[PDB]
Amino acid sequence: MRLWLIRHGETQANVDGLYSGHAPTPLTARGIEQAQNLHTLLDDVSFDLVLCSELERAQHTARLVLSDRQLPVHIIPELNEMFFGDWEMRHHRDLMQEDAENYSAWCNDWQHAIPTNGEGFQAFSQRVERFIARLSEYQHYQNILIVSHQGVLSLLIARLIGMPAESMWHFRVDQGCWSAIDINQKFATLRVLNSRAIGVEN
Repeated sequence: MRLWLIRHGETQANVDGLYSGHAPTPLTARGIEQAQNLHTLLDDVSFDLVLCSELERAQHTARLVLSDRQLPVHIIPELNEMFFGDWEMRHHRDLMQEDAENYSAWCNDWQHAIPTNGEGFQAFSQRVERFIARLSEYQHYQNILIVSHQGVLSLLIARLIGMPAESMWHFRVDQGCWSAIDINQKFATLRVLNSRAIGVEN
């Protein structure tokens, strides 16, 4: 099978440098342009399954990429952005002053520190691990499109090719781009990362 990875387009929180999390921040006109361009970039890619995160910025993207195509869309909560709790829709500068200790512990130990009343990277990375273990349930599909977020998709790449969760940061997943990873007998091959070219089915 091949997973076509798409991160949602630009959002207002991105423009304002804010932590996004589960908060419903809207797509910016640039993010609509990014998704609309992606629709034509992968128009001739014959998908048979779409898996999308619950957050509407991802579903808004999946609508624009899909357009009139009418493909089945599964809403997978495992594909959701990390839940930052009290820190959502707030900026890094303000957090170091309003919540100094809990936020410093996160900046100095992002892998184990829990965002204030949110979910830590351990629970987040276990969610993605469960999604990976669920891929056998889609074994009858050939071209699955995944619409998700930067942290989910980057960690998905890292875990699929057999690396620890920490090395997710070697694969930044960009907006307005698409990536693809092939899996055969649970051996993952990263084939395309952050392309803006017309897709070609493999």
